[PDB]
Amino acid sequence: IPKFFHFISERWPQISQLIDGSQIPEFDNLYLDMNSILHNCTHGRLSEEEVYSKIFSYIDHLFHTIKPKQTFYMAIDGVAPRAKMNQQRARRFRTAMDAEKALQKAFDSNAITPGTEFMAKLTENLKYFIHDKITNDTRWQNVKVIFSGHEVPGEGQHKIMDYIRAIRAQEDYNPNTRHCIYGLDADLIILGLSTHDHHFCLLREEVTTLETQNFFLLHLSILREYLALEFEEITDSVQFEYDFERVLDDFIFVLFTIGNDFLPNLPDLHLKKGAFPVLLQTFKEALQHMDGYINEQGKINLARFSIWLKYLSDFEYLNFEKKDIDVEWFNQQLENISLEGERKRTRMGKKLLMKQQKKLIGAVKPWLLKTVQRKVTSDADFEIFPLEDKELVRANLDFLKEFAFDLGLILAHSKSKDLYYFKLDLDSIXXXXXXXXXXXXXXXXXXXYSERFVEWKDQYYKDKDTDSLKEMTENYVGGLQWVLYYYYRGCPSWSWYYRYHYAPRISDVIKGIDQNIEFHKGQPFKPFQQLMAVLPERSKNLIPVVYDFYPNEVVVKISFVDQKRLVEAMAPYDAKLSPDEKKRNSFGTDLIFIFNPQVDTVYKTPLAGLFNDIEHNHCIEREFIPESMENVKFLFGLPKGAKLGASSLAGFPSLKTLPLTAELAYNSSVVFNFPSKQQSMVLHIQDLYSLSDLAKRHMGKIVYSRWPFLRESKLLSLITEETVYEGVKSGKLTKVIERKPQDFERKEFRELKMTLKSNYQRTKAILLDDISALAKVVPVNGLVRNSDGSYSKSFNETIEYYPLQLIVEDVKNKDERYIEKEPLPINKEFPKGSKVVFLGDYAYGGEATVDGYNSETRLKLTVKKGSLRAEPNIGKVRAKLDSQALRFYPTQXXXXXXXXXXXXXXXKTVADWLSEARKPFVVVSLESDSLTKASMAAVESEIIKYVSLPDSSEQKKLAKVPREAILNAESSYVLLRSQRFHLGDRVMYIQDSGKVPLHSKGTVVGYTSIGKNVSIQVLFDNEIIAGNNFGGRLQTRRGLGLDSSFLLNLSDRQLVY
Ligand SMILES: [Mn+2]
Repeated sequence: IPKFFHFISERWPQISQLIDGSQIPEFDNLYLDMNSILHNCTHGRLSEEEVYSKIFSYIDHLFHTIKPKQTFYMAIDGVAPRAKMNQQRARRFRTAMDAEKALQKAFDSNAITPGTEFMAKLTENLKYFIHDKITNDTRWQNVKVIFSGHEVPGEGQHKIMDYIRAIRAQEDYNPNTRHCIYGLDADLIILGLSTHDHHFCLLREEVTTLETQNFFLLHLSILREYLALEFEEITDSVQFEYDFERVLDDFIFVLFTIGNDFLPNLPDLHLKKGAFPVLLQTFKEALQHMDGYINEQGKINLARFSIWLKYLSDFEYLNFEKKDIDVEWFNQQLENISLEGERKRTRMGKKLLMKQQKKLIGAVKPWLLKTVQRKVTSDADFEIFPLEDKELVRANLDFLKEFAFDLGLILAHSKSKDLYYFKLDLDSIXXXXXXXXXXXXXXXXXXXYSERFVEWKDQYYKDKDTDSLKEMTENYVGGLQWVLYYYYRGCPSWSWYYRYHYAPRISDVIKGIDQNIEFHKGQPFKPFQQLMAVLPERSKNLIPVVYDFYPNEVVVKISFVDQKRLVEAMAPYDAKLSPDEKKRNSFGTDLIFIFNPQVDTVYKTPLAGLFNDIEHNHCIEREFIPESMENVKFLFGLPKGAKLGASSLAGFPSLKTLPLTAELAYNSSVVFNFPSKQQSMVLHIQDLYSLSDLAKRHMGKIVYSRWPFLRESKLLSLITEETVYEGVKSGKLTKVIERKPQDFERKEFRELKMTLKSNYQRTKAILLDDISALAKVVPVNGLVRNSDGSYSKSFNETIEYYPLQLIVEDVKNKDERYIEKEPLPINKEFPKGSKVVFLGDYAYGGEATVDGYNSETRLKLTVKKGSLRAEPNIGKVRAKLDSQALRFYPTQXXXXXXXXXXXXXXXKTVADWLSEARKPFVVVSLESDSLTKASMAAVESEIIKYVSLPDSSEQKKLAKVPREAILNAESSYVLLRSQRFHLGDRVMYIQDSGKVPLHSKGTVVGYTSIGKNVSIQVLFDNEIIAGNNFGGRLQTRRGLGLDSSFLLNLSDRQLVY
């Protein structure tokens, strides 16, 4: 939907988290919607090796970003239902056209469709990659890999949704399953929301090389929390039982109604002009003038939906009777609508009051006139008129008492106030037949579109007064219903479709709700028939060359295929296919891939270039995947005992952890590039209330920072305007020192507080109290081994500051990856047969196998020395060349700067001359440099020849080895990160998983620190299926940026002996 991510992002400004090598949450399941990848990898013709090189690299990249623990689910598009074939066929036709039109004059992308010759190979290739991976990447070895390829009918998106819905439907489903779906389509956010699984993210890529691309976790846990805040404002006004999950479901129907992939958009919604606030507002008001929800688990209530429609119709109508439409106009429309809802609900309430008022006189009259029929003499000699709605009595006491006064009555009660009633005011008194007339007079007293419009609408339908409109209309309304069912329950029909290119006017949808809608499940086309129902006589050559409905000229007003006419026109030519085409023109199954050490088979490669066979180390089988449905219902909404808010698993965000107040406002929030011109959910944070015992309680202990995304950190000091509380390790117990601030600390503190409060307002719509203190913290960056074999919390060296009000003391669910652990015995910490990294001079970085133990402190191993030849030399050589070739000086700045300041002065010149000079950009963080492009290539050439000199390996039985000559690279990310790296330094990939085969050497060509996280740029010895040429700088795929935790540095050996 057109501004949907943009609009959602600005309005609810904390929903998404940049992935930047800091810890992200653990996930149970990752689902890949892959079709965007295949496209994106087959443009920028390049070769099959290079093409699949990319795709493997992409799938692999996303798999390592998440590290799913249970299920990894890959999906490609099978044959779609008819509801999509017109657009499938419009898209496809535009590609063939644009190819011929553009490029050709001034690879056939359409091959990526099911049944195609390309796609039969793709499945052969991908399968190979999966097998290679499950054989060699340890991380890929404890998950279910499930491939649902193009052989199987349905959209990836939809196939994924059917899996999630099938597993959540069970009676043993983990209630707090952490879900992640990768994909570019904003719609996934809505499908995600549709599942009602709180612990759910979307892997996405930016929207303003692979290792330097930005990816985000969009967090549905906090989005839901924001949504709850969006709609809570009612709770008290709706005429049914308020339920957020049901509200959310209706908000989803509204979102599908606004846009979805199948029906065409309703005309003039004006999204890219700020109707969005208004459309929502529409829903908000509608929800209050209805008898229950619009959406019964995907079933639509048309009666209900037309109450919402009426608002949408007024919307259409008012905006026709406007000139241009802009934000200014929608902002004032938003106000008017709110004001109307307020007025309307006030009248509604006056009406209710008046009704109660009438029943009341209506019940009093006969008992009053009988009471006043008896003249007084000389209290219990009368009937009392009890009143029963105490709560409503109590809200109406001035009235009741004035009523009582007027009719000559008292409003009485009881000491315990459990009974109210009227009674004659007897203590207040003859032709007093004037009391009976005064009573009677008192009782009497209380008993008191446009036409230019229709035409302008008619001139729309003509362009692209009847009852074939009832037919259009009803097709559209049917559609909405097909869409919702599709998403909440599964494809309801392989054959339903919207038979028109355009949507009706909003104010007309009404004509089409007077229907009873059912569907017939049907069955999907065979591949080749779909192949024909889509594809133009311009990419005819992907269809088995053997075969109107196919223009050369064509909002794409491409004709709709007559299906009946088509299955038949092909069945002549049906029996003439190969055995491979009868293979391609059928359906497959989902496949499942398992790891099994006792499997040892040879897997042939369907690829050239850098790929080979998977040898005596091949370890996967494929199988058909079932699913096991039964007499099982789907589960709609949250599962029983699902943890939400402050009880969410670690890693996932929550607003519920602090105490706060939320309000929609024009906060000019700056989520992207310019300040939003619409309201944000502004968060007003409440201070928690000593400041001395606070310091004493938490100093040097673990407190939670980053609010929104609470991670553990250690509290270092507690700045204040006039006082610093510091932490000093006294050995065992760290204690608190209080002192006045130094001038720069008092400077920093004032400059910091002002900077935080406005950044939180401008960037996140968090309105802070005003900064009391300031917790200074460092975050937990892993675990780390101590001498005694124990493992304990490690911390990032970089100081961060947070207002104290955003500091949380504790959290129910703690990040398991950071539970400190006690020492272990040799045989458990390095079990017999375990594979390990040998430190120590014989083979620094050698593959080691634990054979047994000599002692209970010494162990014996087999160490493979992977090479008997000296490490190559150039990196080092070149590093010193560059540094000698480009000397730096202190102000009292590089020789190339000297030449630029001597060029500018000698020309006296400007200005553009300077902008011209600025073209070759050397723009990067402070500790991070590079080898000269020259050097880079010299390193490449001198490697290419090194890696073809004769060379051999060598093993050695070793014994009496002390535990610290060996390490588990697996669980030493911190140690490894702690290593210097310099340009030229020889390096080895040391990790049992990732994108480089174990033990590969390379040279460091340049480092790049994104603050705290270092990324080493490695020119590898051998080519790497996952690498690149560092954007031309190289001539082969030897290049890769990588995190230091993957690398042993062999030049500057920092862990030897
Ligand atoms: Mn979509």
